[PDB]
Amino acid sequence: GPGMGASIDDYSLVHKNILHSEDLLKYILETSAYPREHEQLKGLREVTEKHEWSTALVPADEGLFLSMLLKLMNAKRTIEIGVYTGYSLLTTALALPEDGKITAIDVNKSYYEIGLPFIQKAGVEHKINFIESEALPVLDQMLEEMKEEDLYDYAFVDADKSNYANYHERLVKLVRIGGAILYDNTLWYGSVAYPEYPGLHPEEEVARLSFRNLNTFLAADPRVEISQVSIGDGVTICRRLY
Amino acid sequence: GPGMGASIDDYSLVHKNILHSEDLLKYILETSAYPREHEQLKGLREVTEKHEWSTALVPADEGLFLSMLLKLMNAKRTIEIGVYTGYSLLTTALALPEDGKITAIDVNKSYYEIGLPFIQKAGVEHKINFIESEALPVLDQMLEEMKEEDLYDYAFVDADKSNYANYHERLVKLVRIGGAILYDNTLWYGSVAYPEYPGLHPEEEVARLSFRNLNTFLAADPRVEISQVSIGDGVTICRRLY
Ligand SMILES: Nc1ncnc2c1ncn2[C@@H]1O[C@H](CSCC[C@H](N)C(=O)O)[C@@H](O)[C@H]1O
Ligand SMILES: Nc1ncnc2c1ncn2[C@@H]1O[C@H](CSCC[C@H](N)C(=O)O)[C@@H](O)[C@H]1O
Ligand SMILES: [Mg+2]
Ligand SMILES: [Mg+2]
Repeated sequence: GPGMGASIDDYSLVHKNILHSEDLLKYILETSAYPREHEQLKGLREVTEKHEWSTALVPADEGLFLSMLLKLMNAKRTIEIGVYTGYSLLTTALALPEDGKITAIDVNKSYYEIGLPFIQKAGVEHKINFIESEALPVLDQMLEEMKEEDLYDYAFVDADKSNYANYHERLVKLVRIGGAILYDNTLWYGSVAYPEYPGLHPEEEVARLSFRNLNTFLAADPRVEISQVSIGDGVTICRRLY
Repeated sequence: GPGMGASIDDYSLVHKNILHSEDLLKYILETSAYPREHEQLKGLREVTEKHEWSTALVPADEGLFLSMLLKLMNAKRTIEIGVYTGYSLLTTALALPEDGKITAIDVNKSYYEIGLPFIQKAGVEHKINFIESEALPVLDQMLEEMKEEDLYDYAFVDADKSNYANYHERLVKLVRIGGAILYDNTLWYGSVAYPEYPGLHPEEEVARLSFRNLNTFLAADPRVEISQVSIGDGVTICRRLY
């Protein structure tokens, strides 16, 4: 994957869309996303499109959806898990107020440095505390020091696909009651729709099975309300009830 | 359409899906929507599926998305434009707090009375002020009588598909700053993706062109931020800026 393991040349699902045609996706992006995309998000996206792991990039229509959610819920303190070149992170930082704060976590700071010049030109780096680490230890350590008054409003989870369930057990305690936890890529290119799905790299199959298990679990987890949204590669929004 | 004019026999787009496969939509509904769908929403949906205008029903995964937005933005006073049998209306009434208030508007009260037993059994009918009328005169009268402190938090727009642009001009004044206006069906069965589209009957084609114009207009409208979401048949979330 992006952070470790096999390279992109052996993956299979890279170019698969969940929408019914390339034309429909292109219509959405050209009509409703690109005209509303910040100049620095455009720049970060265009440089990322040339990178070997560009398939991992959060797309422009999903980005505006994340921004909309952040603004509607008046988020101020957030956590961003799985940064890559920083498209979703820059989206969050642009949406938050001037005194908003983001804890951003990625195992690979070199990816972050691809997009960091655009984050800086947007004038929002001051909102970001970037931590280079596997996410799980950071979440474990936040749990030990987290005060109820410091709980996050919003968490975007987009790191090791096979580890979402472990992230969830920490995050339901790190976001406030009424706060949002978003799991990215929960339809896994549409491959979750079937018990079996041939032609996958072993890492893709691990992630596919993980999402099928996670989707079933979140739908029955009494601690949250959920909405799985067929935007991008699928995004499951969770809202903490207690 | 459901409110006036052509019968469903004319309509050419009813069996289209914006997602790549029926199996993926079925997966979303069975895994993430139906287990979280209120029993009275299920009953209302199942009786509506047998109705002649079933194609116009808001789907269950979109419903949970509306509920999620309502709760995340802490909405308390809303307006529902285009009720039909009441699926999105019952969704809203269940999502709002006990003292939440909905102004619901539809030209056909007989559709509303199909869903009314389920709304009553859900115990949330007290939140709903139903007005049998075309929407525009009601909205215009609201603008005459509205005060700054009675602005709506949220509007769901799902009525005459050829007239959304006229609704928008009232609703950008009726919803509070920071409030949400949602336009339903903005991808119109995917048919907006092409300038010309074959074999539609006049009403479907008028609506298709209305949505192409609307999508372009909303993307350029400085009064709002937008996010067009590929859920259901397309939902465009607008957030009032000034
Ligand atoms: N165990 C782990 N802990 C933290 N980050 C991890 C991780 N395993 C993989 N990652 C990181 O997760 C990222 C997934 S791609 C994230 C995409 C990004 N959200 C966007 O907006 O485009 C990669 O950068 C990868 O380095
Ligand atoms: N001019 C108008 N003013 C108010 N309602 C109208 C209208 N023209 C059509 N309608 C109504 O708009 C509805 C569209 S279908 C609405 C679906 C509904 N929101 C759901 O949750 O499933 C129909 O009930 C129709 O009667
Ligand atoms: Mg992702
Ligand atoms: Mg509709």
